[PDB]
Amino acid sequence: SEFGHRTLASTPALWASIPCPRSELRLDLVLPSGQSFRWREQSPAHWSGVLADQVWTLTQTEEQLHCTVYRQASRPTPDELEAVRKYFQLDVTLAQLYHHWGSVDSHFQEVAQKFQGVRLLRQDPIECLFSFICSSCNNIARITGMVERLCQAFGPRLIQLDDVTYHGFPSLQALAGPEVEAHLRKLGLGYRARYVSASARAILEEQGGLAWLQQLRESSYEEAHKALCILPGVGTKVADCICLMALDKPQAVPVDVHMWHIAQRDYSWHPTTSQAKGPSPQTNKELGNFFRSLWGPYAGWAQAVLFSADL
DNA sequence: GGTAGACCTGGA
DNA sequence: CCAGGTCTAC
Ligand SMILES: [Ca+2]
Ligand SMILES: [Ca+2]
Repeated sequence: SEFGHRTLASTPALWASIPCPRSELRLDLVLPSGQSFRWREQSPAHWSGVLADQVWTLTQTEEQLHCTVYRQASRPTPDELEAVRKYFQLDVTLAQLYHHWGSVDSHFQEVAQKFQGVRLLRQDPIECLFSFICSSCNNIARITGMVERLCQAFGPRLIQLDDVTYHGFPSLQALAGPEVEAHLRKLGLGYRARYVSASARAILEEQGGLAWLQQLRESSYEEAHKALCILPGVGTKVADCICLMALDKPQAVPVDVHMWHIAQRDYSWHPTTSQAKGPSPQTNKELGNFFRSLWGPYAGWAQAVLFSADL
């Protein structure tokens, strides 16, 4: 009982709750949907993972979000739950965002009704950078497996629940270390093992370390996007993922073949400027402008919602 | 200078 | 053998 992953109904004295309606958030729609890859539904409706350098389990009812942290056991403190608030960017009201997109997009109107609770996670820049560098020519199941082994290999050991040992995401110096590539290739990352290693070294040995990456949150989206592309293994898509998911740039719209199919089938979209009939540097850039023009400042979040509905 | 092909490797 | 992302040879 005092062992393994906890459940709201088996260790109540250790569960604090954050007032949150299921319309404002649906863990089952945001946690395993390709944003973060370190969340596991260890037990039904219960999600465990590393947040703010600690292991947590989250489960929700209808008006509450129940949280328990694994650091002397005791329910989460005020400051701790506040961290969870920040991670789920709760001050950002979805009821308001859905109303807006819906009123300017009749297609979002219908489709979005059945998929409330989809928001964007405010992740850490490094985790995003390397997680998303691994996303190349890949899928969520495979990315998750890769990222899981990468953290098992180079991440600080946090704690152990049942037969699961949690690790923090690797630091920059860890990934920049000698022979990390050879080691990551043994973990099946393929050519992605090269980009991880190079970007780790590039940031530390050319860009001015961690702080460089951080400062991008205070930079403009167009400025932050251009910065990230410098890094080896980081293209336009990954740059937009990092901008949208870790650099507080909600108007960033990562364009990929998926978004393309949603554009042609749901909006009869066609490229205007670019002469390429299909995806290309020009056309994808154009597609991104289309949705930012369509949904506005949060075109990135709108996309998330549409991607889920398309699942 | 916009556009094929390789990069890893698991499915085709 | 080649994606579906990035990087590079014409
Ligand atoms: Ca690049
Ligand atoms: Ca339609």
